[PDB]
Amino acid sequence: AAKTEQQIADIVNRTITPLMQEQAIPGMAVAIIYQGKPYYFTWGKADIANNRPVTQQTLFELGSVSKTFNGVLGGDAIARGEIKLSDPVTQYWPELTGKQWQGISLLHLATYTAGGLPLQVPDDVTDKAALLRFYQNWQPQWAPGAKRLYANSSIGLFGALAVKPSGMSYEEAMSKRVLHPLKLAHTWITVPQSEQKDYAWGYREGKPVHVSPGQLDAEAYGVKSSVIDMTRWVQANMDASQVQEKTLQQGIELAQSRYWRIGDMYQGLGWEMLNWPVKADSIISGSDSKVALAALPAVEVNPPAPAVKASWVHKTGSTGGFGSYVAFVPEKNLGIVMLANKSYPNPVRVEAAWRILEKLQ
Ligand SMILES: *C(=O)[C@@H](NC(=O)/C(=N\OC(C)(C)C(=O)O)c1csc(N)n1)[C@H](C)NS(=O)(=O)O
Repeated sequence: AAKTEQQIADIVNRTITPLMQEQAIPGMAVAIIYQGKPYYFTWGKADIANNRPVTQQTLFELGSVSKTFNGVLGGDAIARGEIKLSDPVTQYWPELTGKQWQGISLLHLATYTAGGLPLQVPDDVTDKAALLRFYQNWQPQWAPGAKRLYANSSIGLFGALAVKPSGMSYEEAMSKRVLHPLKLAHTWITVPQSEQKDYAWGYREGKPVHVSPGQLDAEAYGVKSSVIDMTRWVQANMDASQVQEKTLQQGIELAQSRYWRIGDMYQGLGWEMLNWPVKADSIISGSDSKVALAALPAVEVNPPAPAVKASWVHKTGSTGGFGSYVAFVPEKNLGIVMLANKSYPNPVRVEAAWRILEKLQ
């Protein structure tokens, strides 16, 4: 039976109540899409100290959910015939000399299968003069297409390279090409002076903290957004037909296309999918630092496989003071946006995201 807001309210309240409680979270913003209808919930505060609560306009740092944007942005550019996954990395950054790079294409970067590019850029690399040196001296652990090693410095470099052709900086392309078309008027990279009053404080050992500047920050973990906006983003990704821009639409279709298989999990652009129906255990345990962050053997699906409605699309993200999670089942038109201003364990988030959902399918 078609759940009623109050039965929906029951599940969500039932689940999140105790989470915040035991994970010691200050404020939370969660959204459920139940039969493609948005239902919003918000608990606690955005600012402990200045006693301001979690609003449906409150801005949360998305950490690595930022990557979904990067991947769709790259997909739009692909559709426009501006870039090609197969394109040599050199093509976009000729200055970047050194034979370690010759067989490394845009797919490698996008999908973290270049040869073990690190999870983060040595923050002693705080300028672009230094980002090239870094990449100039990098030493691959494995030949391309061998292992899969989640990394900011990988996809981060894709984002930055993928907008080269267009002549816009990343922030500008992002805005113009994805954010404006979708009407994400509350989704920022550089939060205006005007919006600072809606920008939550992330908590870390009781300290209020905002994500610091960082080479490739924007492209891998620097997008700020609100649960209203996150829900529209999920809605658009969960079904692209609604998208009027031809290129942005295809782009979304591209980022949810399957490029590699890493045992039961498939890799798109930013987005990671699983065949549905899915084993709670697979995704609750595959989300663990120990699997998620490990170098694993990947099976090249090339030509890529096409976005199928019976998949479990999703993406996790963290930042000092922030924990974020997004999941959606295209086929069932269900989704969930969980935004918290305190970083907590991944599989916690993911198991919570499952309890609810499970209850609504
Ligand atoms: C994305 O959320 C991403 N996070 C990072 O790369 C950073 N921190 O996360 C861990 C816990 C791994 C870290 O200490 O580095 C990060 C970037 S800016 C900031 N304040 N933290 C990770 C690696 N992927 S996720 O989707 O599994 O969280």
